[PDB]
Amino acid sequence: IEYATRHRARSFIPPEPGKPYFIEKGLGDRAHLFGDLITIYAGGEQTENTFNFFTCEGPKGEVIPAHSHADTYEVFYITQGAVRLFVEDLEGEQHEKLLTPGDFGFVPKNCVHAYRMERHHSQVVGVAAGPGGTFERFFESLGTPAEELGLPVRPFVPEPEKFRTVPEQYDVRFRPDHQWHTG
Amino acid sequence: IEYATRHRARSFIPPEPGKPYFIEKGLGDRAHLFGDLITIYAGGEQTENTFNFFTCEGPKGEVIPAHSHADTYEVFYITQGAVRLFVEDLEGEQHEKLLTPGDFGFVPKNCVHAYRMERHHSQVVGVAAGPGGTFERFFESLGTPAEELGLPVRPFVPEPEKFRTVPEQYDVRFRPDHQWHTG
Ligand SMILES: O=c1c(O)c(-c2ccc(O)c(O)c2)oc2cc(O)cc(O)c12
Ligand SMILES: O=c1c(O)c(-c2ccc(O)c(O)c2)oc2cc(O)cc(O)c12
Ligand code: NI
Ligand code: NI
Repeated sequence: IEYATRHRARSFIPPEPGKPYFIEKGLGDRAHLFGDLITIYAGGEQTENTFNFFTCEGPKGEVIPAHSHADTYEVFYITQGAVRLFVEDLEGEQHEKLLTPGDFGFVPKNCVHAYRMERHHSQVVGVAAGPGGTFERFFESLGTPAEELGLPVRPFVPEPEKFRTVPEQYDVRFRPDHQWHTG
Repeated sequence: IEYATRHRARSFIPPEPGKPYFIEKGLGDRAHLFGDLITIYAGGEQTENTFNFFTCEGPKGEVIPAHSHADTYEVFYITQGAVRLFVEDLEGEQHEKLLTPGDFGFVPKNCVHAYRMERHHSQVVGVAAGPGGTFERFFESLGTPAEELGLPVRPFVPEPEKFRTVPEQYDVRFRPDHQWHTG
């Protein structure tokens, strides 16, 4: 049931748009980025570039790098574990909430955010899209695509140069110095 | 905190875009259609009409009426129970798969589809959008908005005049003529 695409020599996402398809649990296109596994079930080529659908799952760990997107809206829908989401609104106040499976978090464009996984193997459902396309392939770009199944045994830490060549390709703006005012 | 919006007197989706928000499990805008509960956590007003985010849960039931979307792509991502997805491709080849939690189904536009829920209280995470915009307010339109939590105690059966008016507003082609071979 395997295809070959511009993204993977082995994929369960067909290369031709307008094709119905199913993908079993965990078999979307995969990518590592630090301790986490990102799995892509649908990309821009599936939806005339209107949206995507992916999951992000990883071990108990520290708050990911603060960042924003300018033309992209994000969804955080927890399916496993517990994840803490940090958002900063346009005015400037910062809110956090431990999101348990079934809970939902929305981060609008130009809003600074970050998430922390507070249970082992937590999992988040994600959508990331907007006016100027979908940004699913960001993860395998900054990080690495992976043929392995499961969590990375060891974090994939990108060499620092990736943090420049990529942000000007994937609508993402890191804020290496950021604060979080709530604990 | 509850807001008033153009869709609900009481809602956890803010009325104004650019505002980040959290919603607790089950507390999105709710709708009933047949025996199914649809819960909206994000609509077009949140993402500049690019995408939405909703869940669909219901009792073990019959196959929903077969239908198609001219300009809308559908995600089926199963979170509870098990859901059998029926799709017909553009070339007339029908396809059937039982989707268990973590499995993913994709229905591209113009593809005739229908789902059957095969465990009590199965749950599907959906996204329905395309070039034309987002689809979410369809369910409360064909069916009804709902203030209660939990599954409809008894199914909401829309008037046949709703079956005529709604497609003129939402992007749904009902197919009472369609036969599913696969089985
Ligand atoms: O930029 C990032 C981003 O957008 C997401 C993300 C994850 C899950 C979602 O559901 C979502 O909408 C977004 O994760 C990240 C994880 C990192 O380690 C580093 C990042 O830069 C991002
Ligand atoms: O047209 C319909 C539709 O699209 C969906 C749906 C459900 C879950 C999803 O995840 C999704 O993307 C779509 O349900 C329906 C249920 C009905 O009783 C009648 C319908 O006409 C639809
Ligand atoms: Ni982000
Ligand atoms: Ni449909």
